[PDB]
This record gives sequence, C-alpha cells and structure tokens, in this order.
Amino acid sequence: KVFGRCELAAAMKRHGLDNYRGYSLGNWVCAAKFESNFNTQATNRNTDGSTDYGILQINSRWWCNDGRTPGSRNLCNIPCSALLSSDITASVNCAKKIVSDGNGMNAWVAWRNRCKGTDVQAWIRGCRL
Ligand SMILES: [Cl-]
Ligand code: NA
Repeated sequence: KVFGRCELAAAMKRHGLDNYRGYSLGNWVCAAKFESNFNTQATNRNTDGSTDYGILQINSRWWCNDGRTPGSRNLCNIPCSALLSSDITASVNCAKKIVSDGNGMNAWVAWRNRCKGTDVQAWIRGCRL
C-alpha cells in the first residue's frame, strides 16, 4: 500500500507515535517519506548483505529475520516480511524499540540527513488529526 501523507499521519498517531520518546508526529511522517516514499512494500539491499524493509526501512541485520542475513539478530522477533503489510502495526511496534535503543531517530539515516533540524510540522499541515 502507498499511503497518503495525512492518511499515514493519522495511522501513526493512532498507534502511539505522536511524541513517542519526544519525537513529534511530523518527524515520523518525514522519515517515512524519505525512507520509503510512503510505500509499505519498499525493500532495499545493503552492501553488507542485509536488507531494509517497509515504510520505515527497518534493517534485517538487527531487527527482523529474513532468513538470508547471516549472524543477524531478530530483536523485534518478527519475520521481515511482516513489515511489508498494509497494516503498519508491526512496523510501528518495531520502530518504538529502535528509537528507544540509545541514538533515537538518528538510527534512520534519511531522518538525520533530510528531516532533523527542519520544519517537520509541515508534514502534518492540513491534516485532520
Ligand atoms: Cl532522543
Ligand atoms: Na536478523
């Protein structure tokens, strides 16, 4: 599923991400835009052989099991394919574990390079939330 901007903002809000660990909703919408272009089916392979999955491009080296990332952890305890669903629940629950891990949203490279320090409230402007 390819989400609309306000559709995704409302789904993330319902799942508890608005101000989760201090990060306003706009941060999460901005990250999803630049990680996956709001497409739950996005996948991208990394040089180390790991793969990034779903709307928030969660990585198989640490967070999910895809059966082909040797010596990986599965810290969200899920198959990576569960992160590609049109229901974002699994992605959100895993993201909450990631952002609690110590370096906050800097774990998402696109967030650090394209959202951090910008006017992220713009990503929820106009939405009925
Ligand atoms: Cl933080
Ligand atoms: Na893994």
